Amino acid sequence: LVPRGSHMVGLIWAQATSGVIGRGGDIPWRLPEDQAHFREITMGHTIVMGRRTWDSLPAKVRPLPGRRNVVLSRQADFMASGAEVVGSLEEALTSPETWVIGGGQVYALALPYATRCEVTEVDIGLPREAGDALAPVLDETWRGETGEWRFSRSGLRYRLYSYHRS
Ligand SMILES: NC(=O)c1ccc[n+]([C@@H]2O[C@H](COP(=O)([O-])OP(=O)(O)OC[C@H]3O[C@@H](n4cnc5c(N)ncnc54)[C@H](OP(=O)(O)O)[C@@H]3O)[C@@H](O)[C@H]2O)c1
Ligand SMILES: CCc1nc(N)nc(N)c1OCCCOc1cc(C)ccc1N1CC(C(=O)O)C1
Repeated sequence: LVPRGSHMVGLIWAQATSGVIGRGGDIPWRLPEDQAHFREITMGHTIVMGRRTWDSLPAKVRPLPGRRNVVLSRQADFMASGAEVVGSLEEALTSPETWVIGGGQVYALALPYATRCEVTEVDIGLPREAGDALAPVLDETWRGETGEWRFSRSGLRYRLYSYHRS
């Protein structure tokens, strides 16, 4: 349960088996089951994203519906129509339950405050290239549940992980 006086922080991402989450301003695969899962978990909560993740959303789609959208930027003139731009996690994490939805920089930034990670891993062979955005590495304080490999309508294997810590 999430008490309303708390500030729970979760991270949610989809990665290739290499840990790649982003390349060239996009995600280098498509998996409908991951889109459905991401929406099931985040719906109704505040979502926090880095400015480059906001940029990666088509203008017509953003802000993402059904969730309070918060974007992190250090640029005083960056504006996100329909959403709030703040300069720090201190300002972004005021809700009782917040999902950090990427990208690579913001996962690393939020990791010290997070107590849950929800991961989709896609069995697509995409080795890491310079400039890629990557999933955060999780130390031994994080305890994980790994699901069995499942198979997408799109013909890719995928599996879910849930990590927690105190
Ligand atoms: N597979 C997934 O689950 C997933 C999820 C989300 C995104 N992605 C992909 O990941 C990539 C984007 O990730 P990324 O690592 O390049 O960028 P990002 O984390 O989305 O955004 C980085 C931006 O966030 C701001 N930022 C970073 N640290 C900050 C801090 N301490 N305080 C205030 N603002 C801060 C900065 O904006 P300013 O430069 O404006 O100051 C920085 O440029 C894209 O390819 C995207 O498609 C994948
Ligand atoms: C779904 C990708 C994803 N997957 C997981 N597991 N974690 C994340 N943080 C995550 O990136 C969330 C931000 C990027 O978003 C999208 C990206 C693409 C290529 C297709 C659909 C969406 N979606 C936002 C729209 C919505 O949510 O309404 C549908």
